Amino acid sequence: SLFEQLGGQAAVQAVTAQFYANIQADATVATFFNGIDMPNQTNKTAAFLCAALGGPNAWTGRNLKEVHANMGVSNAQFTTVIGHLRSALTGAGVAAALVEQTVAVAETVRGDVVTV
Ligand code: HEM
Ligand SMILES: [Xe]
Repeated sequence: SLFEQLGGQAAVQAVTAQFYANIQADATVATFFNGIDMPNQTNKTAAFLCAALGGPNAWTGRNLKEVHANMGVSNAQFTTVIGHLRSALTGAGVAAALVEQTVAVAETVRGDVVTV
Protein backbone atom coordinates (compact mmCIF):
# COMPACT_ATOMS: atom_id res chain seq x y z
CA SER A 1 0.00 0.00 0.00
CA LEU A 2 1.14 3.58 -0.51
CA PHE A 3 0.72 3.84 3.21
CA GLU A 4 3.48 1.20 3.52
CA GLN A 5 5.66 2.42 0.68
CA LEU A 6 5.62 5.75 2.57
CA GLY A 7 6.90 4.25 5.82
CA GLY A 8 3.74 4.01 7.87
CA GLN A 9 1.83 5.89 10.54
CA ALA A 10 4.66 8.11 11.66
CA ALA A 11 5.66 8.95 8.10
CA VAL A 12 2.19 10.21 7.09
CA GLN A 13 2.09 12.09 10.36
CA ALA A 14 5.36 13.86 9.83
CA VAL A 15 4.41 14.68 6.27
CA THR A 16 1.05 16.08 7.31
CA ALA A 17 2.71 18.18 9.98
CA GLN A 18 5.05 19.72 7.35
CA PHE A 19 1.99 20.04 5.04
CA TYR A 20 0.21 22.40 7.42
CA ALA A 21 3.41 24.23 8.20
CA ASN A 22 3.91 24.91 4.48
CA ILE A 23 0.33 26.10 4.44
CA GLN A 24 0.60 28.59 7.26
CA ALA A 25 3.78 29.83 5.65
CA ASP A 26 1.88 30.65 2.44
CA ALA A 27 0.09 34.01 2.54
CA THR A 28 -2.27 33.05 -0.32
CA VAL A 29 -4.03 30.27 1.68
CA ALA A 30 -2.81 30.67 5.25
CA THR A 31 -5.93 32.80 5.83
CA PHE A 32 -8.50 29.95 5.81
CA PHE A 33 -6.64 28.43 8.74
CA ASN A 34 -6.87 31.59 10.82
CA GLY A 35 -7.72 30.70 14.39
CA ILE A 36 -7.70 27.02 13.50
CA ASP A 37 -6.28 24.31 15.78
CA MET A 38 -3.21 23.22 13.83
CA PRO A 39 -2.17 20.18 15.88
CA ASN A 40 -5.75 18.92 15.43
CA GLN A 41 -5.75 19.63 11.74
CA THR A 42 -2.53 17.63 11.61
CA ASN A 43 -4.04 14.74 13.51
CA LYS A 44 -7.35 14.42 11.72
CA THR A 45 -5.85 14.82 8.29
CA ALA A 46 -3.23 12.24 9.15
CA ALA A 47 -5.91 9.75 10.20
CA PHE A 48 -7.75 10.55 6.98
CA LEU A 49 -4.73 10.02 4.69
CA CYS A 50 -3.57 6.80 6.32
CA ALA A 51 -7.01 5.43 5.58
CA ALA A 52 -7.11 6.74 1.99
CA LEU A 53 -3.53 5.57 1.47
CA GLY A 54 -4.42 1.97 2.41
CA GLY A 55 -3.93 2.07 6.16
CA PRO A 56 -5.57 -0.34 8.70
CA ASN A 57 -8.00 1.98 10.58
CA ALA A 58 -10.39 3.47 8.05
CA TRP A 59 -11.74 7.05 8.23
CA THR A 60 -14.52 7.66 10.71
CA GLY A 61 -14.54 11.45 11.08
CA ARG A 62 -16.92 13.97 9.51
CA ASN A 63 -17.80 14.14 5.82
CA LEU A 64 -15.21 16.36 4.21
CA LYS A 65 -17.61 17.67 1.54
CA GLU A 66 -19.74 18.76 4.46
CA VAL A 67 -16.87 20.00 6.62
CA HIS A 68 -15.67 22.42 3.92
CA ALA A 69 -19.03 23.75 2.56
CA ASN A 70 -19.02 27.55 2.29
CA MET A 71 -15.33 28.06 3.04
CA GLY A 72 -14.45 29.92 -0.09
CA VAL A 73 -11.86 27.52 -1.39
CA SER A 74 -11.18 27.87 -5.11
CA ASN A 75 -9.46 25.38 -7.47
CA ALA A 76 -6.37 27.55 -7.71
CA GLN A 77 -6.19 27.62 -3.94
CA PHE A 78 -6.80 23.87 -3.62
CA THR A 79 -4.03 23.33 -6.17
CA THR A 80 -1.71 25.47 -4.07
CA VAL A 81 -2.33 23.29 -1.01
CA ILE A 82 -1.73 20.19 -3.11
CA GLY A 83 1.65 21.72 -3.95
CA HIS A 84 2.22 22.14 -0.21
CA LEU A 85 1.65 18.45 0.16
CA ARG A 86 4.04 17.69 -2.73
CA SER A 87 6.82 19.87 -1.42
CA ALA A 88 6.23 18.33 2.04
CA LEU A 89 6.48 14.80 0.64
CA THR A 90 9.54 15.73 -1.33
CA GLY A 91 11.61 17.26 1.43
CA ALA A 92 10.61 14.15 3.38
CA GLY A 93 12.68 12.01 1.01
CA VAL A 94 9.80 10.36 -0.81
CA ALA A 95 10.67 8.99 -4.28
CA ALA A 96 9.07 10.99 -7.09
CA ALA A 97 6.68 8.25 -8.25
CA LEU A 98 5.37 7.74 -4.69
CA VAL A 99 4.96 11.53 -4.24
CA GLU A 100 2.63 11.74 -7.21
CA GLN A 101 0.77 8.64 -6.08
CA THR A 102 0.22 10.16 -2.67
CA VAL A 103 -0.65 13.51 -4.16
CA ALA A 104 -3.04 11.63 -6.51
CA VAL A 105 -4.94 10.26 -3.52
CA ALA A 106 -4.97 13.69 -1.93
CA GLU A 107 -6.50 15.12 -5.15
CA THR A 108 -9.52 12.87 -4.94
CA VAL A 109 -10.86 15.15 -2.20
CA ARG A 110 -10.67 18.20 -4.46
CA GLY A 111 -14.36 17.80 -5.29
CA ASP A 112 -15.31 17.92 -1.60
CA VAL A 113 -13.22 20.92 -0.59
CA VAL A 114 -13.51 23.23 -3.64
CA THR A 115 -16.69 25.35 -3.72
CA VAL A 116 -15.92 28.38 -5.88
C1 HEM B 1 -7.29 24.75 -0.02
C2 HEM B 1 -7.52 23.41 0.70
C3 HEM B 1 -8.20 23.28 2.10
C4 HEM B 1 -8.64 24.22 2.97
C5 HEM B 1 -8.59 25.77 2.86
C6 HEM B 1 -9.13 23.50 4.11
C7 HEM B 1 -9.59 24.12 5.26
C8 HEM B 1 -10.05 23.46 6.38
C9 HEM B 1 -10.47 24.14 7.58
C10 HEM B 1 -10.48 25.67 7.80
C11 HEM B 1 -10.85 23.16 8.47
C12 HEM B 1 -11.32 23.38 9.91
C13 HEM B 1 -12.83 23.33 10.13
C14 HEM B 1 -13.24 24.18 11.33
O1 HEM B 1 -13.12 23.70 12.50
O2 HEM B 1 -13.63 25.37 11.13
C15 HEM B 1 -10.64 21.88 7.79
C16 HEM B 1 -10.86 20.62 8.35
C17 HEM B 1 -10.54 19.39 7.76
N1 HEM B 1 -9.99 19.26 6.50
FE1 HEM B 1 -9.54 20.73 5.26
N2 HEM B 1 -9.01 22.14 3.96
C18 HEM B 1 -8.42 22.01 2.73
C19 HEM B 1 -8.01 20.81 2.16
C20 HEM B 1 -8.13 19.59 2.79
C21 HEM B 1 -7.57 18.38 2.23
C22 HEM B 1 -6.74 18.25 0.92
C23 HEM B 1 -7.87 17.42 3.11
C24 HEM B 1 -7.42 16.00 3.02
C25 HEM B 1 -5.94 15.70 3.17
C26 HEM B 1 -8.65 18.01 4.19
C27 HEM B 1 -9.14 17.30 5.28
C28 HEM B 1 -9.77 17.87 6.38
C29 HEM B 1 -10.16 17.14 7.57
C30 HEM B 1 -9.95 15.64 7.86
C31 HEM B 1 -10.68 18.10 8.42
C32 HEM B 1 -11.22 17.95 9.84
C33 HEM B 1 -12.51 17.13 9.75
C34 HEM B 1 -13.03 16.58 11.08
O3 HEM B 1 -12.49 16.90 12.18
O4 HEM B 1 -13.98 15.77 11.02
N3 HEM B 1 -8.76 19.37 4.02
N4 HEM B 1 -10.13 22.08 6.51
XE1 LIG C 1 0.97 11.92 3.47
